[PDB]
Amino acid sequence: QGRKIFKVFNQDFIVDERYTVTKELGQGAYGIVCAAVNNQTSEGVAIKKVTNVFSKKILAKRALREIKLLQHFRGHRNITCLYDMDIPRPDNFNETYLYEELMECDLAAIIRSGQPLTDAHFQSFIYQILCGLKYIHSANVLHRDLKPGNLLVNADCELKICDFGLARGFSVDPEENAGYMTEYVATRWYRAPEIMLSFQSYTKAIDVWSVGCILAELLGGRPFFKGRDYVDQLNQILHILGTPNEETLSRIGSPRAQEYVRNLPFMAKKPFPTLFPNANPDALDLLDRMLAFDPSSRISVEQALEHPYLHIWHDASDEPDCPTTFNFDFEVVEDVGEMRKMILDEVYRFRQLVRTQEYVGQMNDLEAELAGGLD
Ligand SMILES: CNC(=O)[C@H](Cc1c[nH]c2ccccc12)NC(=O)c1ccc2cncc(-c3cc(OC(F)(F)F)ccc3OC)c2n1
Repeated sequence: QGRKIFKVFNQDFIVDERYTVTKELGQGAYGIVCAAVNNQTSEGVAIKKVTNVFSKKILAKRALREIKLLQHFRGHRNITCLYDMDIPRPDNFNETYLYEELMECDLAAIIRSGQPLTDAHFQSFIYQILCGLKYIHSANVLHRDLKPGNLLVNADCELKICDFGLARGFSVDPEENAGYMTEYVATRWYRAPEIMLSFQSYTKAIDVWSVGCILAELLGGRPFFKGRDYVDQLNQILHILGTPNEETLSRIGSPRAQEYVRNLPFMAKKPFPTLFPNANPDALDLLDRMLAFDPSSRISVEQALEHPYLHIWHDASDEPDCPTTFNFDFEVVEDVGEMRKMILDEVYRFRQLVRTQEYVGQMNDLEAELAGGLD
């Protein structure tokens, strides 16, 4: 066997025998998560039981998407690192276990706690997000659902992005970009306006917008655009950013939406200094650029990393790109039996994988020559 069975969330939770489940962390539409310790090494881990994987084609597609994306993005300081995967009952398996780097809080909880945060905390959080996002984007992946809840934080206030279940491909080739699959809808409060407005310009700017909403939420201590539905969300965005210009207006590819926006009364932009009069002016300038209504005017991740607000943190030599782009060919598979086969392949291949000039060099070279000279 080699495994232990725990009872959590009123169901079986079957883990590697090296681990002891310590604590229930949460449950969502896709499974349940517990914290655990490696009893030998005392290392902590989050164990995620992805549940009912083959109950719906959509659940199996999401599981396979998360499994592959998590592997692609291991080894970044600001991204939750996948350590292991396991399928304890492979005969008729309807679940997969992912073993991920454990994190004590999330940014939504920290903001909820009301604990005091300094402008330096805000800078650190935004910087870390953008570093992780630069890595993800450099692989031509859009996270697509960034929000305080998926930004995990430990006691050192170190921050890591999690949850690739809704991520989406991106391509500069319009035909390819339009074919990338989007099974689930992202979180309304944080979703970029060009999406509900059918700009058809699905771009990396959609994530930058979410980062802006997060910065705004840090500055005010509460969600910035808190729409109860999409009409309400639109009205709240426009009430802050104001009537867009004719060019932006004409990019609204949805006729009811364009009609609605065009007929609204004039609305002046509400300047962010009036809304956050105690904030650092550099924070509000970067906020203004991240919450540009029109994606074409929105700051890019790399420009944001170079913004004066983050100049203390910015070290381009310390902001790596991902070595390769991620391949989304799998998402054309529509047969669940084949998705099962592919998930087994992913898990077994990953399991074997994880179980496998400078001054000194110049002087070592010179030393070897000086010893092996004459004679
Ligand atoms: C908002 N988005 C998510 O929270 C997804 C949800 C998700 C994506 N795929 C899944 C498959 C099965 C079950 C859940 C998921 N969490 C993760 O990606 C994930 C990654 C590394 C983690 C490392 N340490 C802790 C957690 C954690 C889990 C919790 O439990 C919950 F249930 F996740 F809330 C609650 C708080 C936590 O940290 C403070 C972690 N969480």
